[PDB]
Amino acid sequence: MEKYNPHAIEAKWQRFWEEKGFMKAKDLPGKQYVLVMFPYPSGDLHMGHLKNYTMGDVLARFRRMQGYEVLHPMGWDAFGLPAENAALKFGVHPKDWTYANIRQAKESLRLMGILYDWDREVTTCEPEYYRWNQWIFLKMWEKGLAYRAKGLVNWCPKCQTVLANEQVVEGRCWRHEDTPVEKRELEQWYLRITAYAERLLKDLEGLNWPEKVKAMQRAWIGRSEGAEILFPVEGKEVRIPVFTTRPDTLFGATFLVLAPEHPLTLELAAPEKREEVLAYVEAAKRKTEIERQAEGREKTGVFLGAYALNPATGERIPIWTADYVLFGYGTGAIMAVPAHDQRDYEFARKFGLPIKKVIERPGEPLPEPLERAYEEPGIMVNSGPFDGTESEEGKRKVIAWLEEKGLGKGRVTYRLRDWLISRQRYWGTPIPMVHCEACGVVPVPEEELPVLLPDLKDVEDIRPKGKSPLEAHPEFYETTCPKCGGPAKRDTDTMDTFFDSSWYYLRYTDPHNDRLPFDPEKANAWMPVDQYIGGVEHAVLHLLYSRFFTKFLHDLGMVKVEEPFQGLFTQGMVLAWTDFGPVEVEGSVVRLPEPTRIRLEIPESALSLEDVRKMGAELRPHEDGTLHLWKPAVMSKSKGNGVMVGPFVKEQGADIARITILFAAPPENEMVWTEEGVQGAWRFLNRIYRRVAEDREALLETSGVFQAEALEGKDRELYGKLHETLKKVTEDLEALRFNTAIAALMEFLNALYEYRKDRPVTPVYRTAIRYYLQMLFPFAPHLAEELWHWFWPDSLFEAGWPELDEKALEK
Ligand SMILES: CC(C)C[C@H](N)C(=O)NS(=O)(=O)OC[C@H]1O[C@@H](n2cnc3c(N)ncnc32)[C@H](O)[C@@H]1O
Ligand SMILES: [Zn+2]
Ligand SMILES: [Zn+2]
Repeated sequence: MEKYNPHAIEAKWQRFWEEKGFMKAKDLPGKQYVLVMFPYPSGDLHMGHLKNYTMGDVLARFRRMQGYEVLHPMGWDAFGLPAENAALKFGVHPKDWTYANIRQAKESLRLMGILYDWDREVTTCEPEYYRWNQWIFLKMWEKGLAYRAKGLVNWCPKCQTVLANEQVVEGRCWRHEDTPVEKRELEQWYLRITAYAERLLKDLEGLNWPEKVKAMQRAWIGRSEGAEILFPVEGKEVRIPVFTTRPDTLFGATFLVLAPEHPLTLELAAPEKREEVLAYVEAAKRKTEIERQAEGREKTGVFLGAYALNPATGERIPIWTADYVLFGYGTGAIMAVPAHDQRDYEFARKFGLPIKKVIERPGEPLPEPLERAYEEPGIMVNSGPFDGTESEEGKRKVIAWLEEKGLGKGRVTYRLRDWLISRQRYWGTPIPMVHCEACGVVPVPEEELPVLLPDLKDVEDIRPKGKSPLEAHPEFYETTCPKCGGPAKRDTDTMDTFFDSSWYYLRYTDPHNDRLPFDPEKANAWMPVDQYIGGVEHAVLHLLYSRFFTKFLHDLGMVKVEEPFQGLFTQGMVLAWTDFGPVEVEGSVVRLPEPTRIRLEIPESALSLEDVRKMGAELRPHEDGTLHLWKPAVMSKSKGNGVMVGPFVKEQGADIARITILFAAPPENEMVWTEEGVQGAWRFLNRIYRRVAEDREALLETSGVFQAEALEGKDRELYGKLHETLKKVTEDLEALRFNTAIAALMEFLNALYEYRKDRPVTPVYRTAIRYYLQMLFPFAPHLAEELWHWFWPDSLFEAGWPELDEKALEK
């Protein structure tokens, strides 16, 4: 008897499904929008990417079989840093590189049996797409959400461009994890995402997202209870307003500090102090923003010779000016609480200012004298009627008290900063603005879009050296101001890649509209995404920016929903056993030579055998005569441990790869691609094929019609197991518990073998085989479709999803 052979059959069914267009989505839909994060065409796809994309295909096939109108699209996040950095590493032009990668990616996806509605394909680096990035940018400008500002920004020396706050990971560039980000002062473009901070925070509650992702966004937004407190100046009419997120420490404010540029610094300066103060103010203006915001420099300042009254204690406190207080932040003035702010502590210690504790540390009380500030929450003390109140709650109590007495007002702030979107790079969407010498910054008219990216052919030309490559192309920027008509200069910076990906899911609903980013009617019929699948690494990047874009577009009246992804599933990373290098073992201690330690990226030069076991590593004898340390590591190019689709599928097969991935572990967890896994997929698929082939002849001469109630013995038992399996598989699929759905099919397959030990091929058995192939389709579509055609005329896409028999479940 012949055995399962994936070789010719897979290509056959792949073409069949495409020609039939089973996965084509209607312009207007029950519907299911199954979306996976489109890739950066920066390289070849490996099984890691395929875990993400196979998961989407499984769900899309299942939903399509159930009769839902399914939208399952694919596209290319082809603009920005990912694509350009990769292309430039190999001295290749970004456009050539991108399209070659897209070609390869499409093949990798097709070879795995993944089906998309390719008629909705989008390529962000194309004018047909980015002209709408510009359209959206213009709307944000008009709505007060896009502005230009000068200030300190993050800068990656390797990328040679500024980066948004979300693109800085552990102080490192999101693309160059080995390069620390630097600070610079430049005038850039920002998207006022903070205007939506409260809604972004509040709307997380109804989302069917992993709690871990919600927590990351909440912490990134960082809402804080603060207050603006008023301090009366002795002998003067003015009451100095100060901003603080620690209103709970008010009774501990022993002095005030005004920014050198604050108007009151010179105005309140005593006559005999004016000279010294004026000298300090001028010296402060000579410093740069960076120098002023320095965090480890010496403490300097001058006593103005004026006093203020602490509104809570009614006590007199000195007023100083010091360059560590920034004029552009808050009110440009602060109340200093040395006992609970380390910077204030050091300033107070240096200039002999009072230090008063008002927040006591739970457990062991703070010592006297205080050697450093206590900045964590505690219990209020020496705070009048507030004594005994827990810090955080105390903030609210003090704010209410201040407002009631007219001594200040509550002020909520967010750690979240506005989104820096301009980049000094060539490969990206040109910002649709013009700079006129007379009018200032003027927007390009909507009807003039798109502002085409100049077609530069010299790669050395495109390479970023510090300024935007466009700054060297007058044929591009020299233009006329749309307002006055005189000579003007087009903006030379481009939009970051995340602008493109913040709404691509909406473009899929109307990929060819050349009058609007999309028609509200079409978008509203498909939105929101019912199930989004993608990596957690996007928690405060794409998964935050998108929510912002959608809320904005909703406010524009183009989108009914306010949340783009109703369901989100973050898939665990696929890992691969990776060789890190030789080691030497002596007793229970493993010595790691520098090269090996460096590749492992750990500070230990020595590990116990237990440490090796615990980190999931093992020592394997190597032909070089030494022991090497191997450990599963995230599958990626940089690691050189990628398992590419083309080669694997050629030597093994798509269903083998799909089962290996899907059965390895719960999808939310990480998994290690292994030979044992591959062999296990082979064993399972061979076992399915063998069961059907063994009974093929009898099955062909058997009818599938029978009366459930009339079944008895093993026949009745099989019918029950069949429906129990259908229930388990259906529910598991709906919850994306793909590994247990497969385990259920493996279990039922065992029941089929057991059944045949006692019973011949029967109508109920034929029906069990029919349902089995249907339930198998989402997972191993090629084999299921192949076996299905041995007995039936239509495709598995046309037979639908098996109907569950509730009664069969009883007892
Ligand atoms: C939605 C946009 C911002 C996504 C962006 N283009 C992007 O993240 N692209 S990507 O780097 O090509 O990744 C695409 C998805 O594949 C997932 N992925 C990569 N490597 C993986 C491994 N080793 N295991 C599992 N999943 C992997 C990545 O998380 C993205 O979801
Ligand atoms: Zn970088
Ligand atoms: Zn003008």
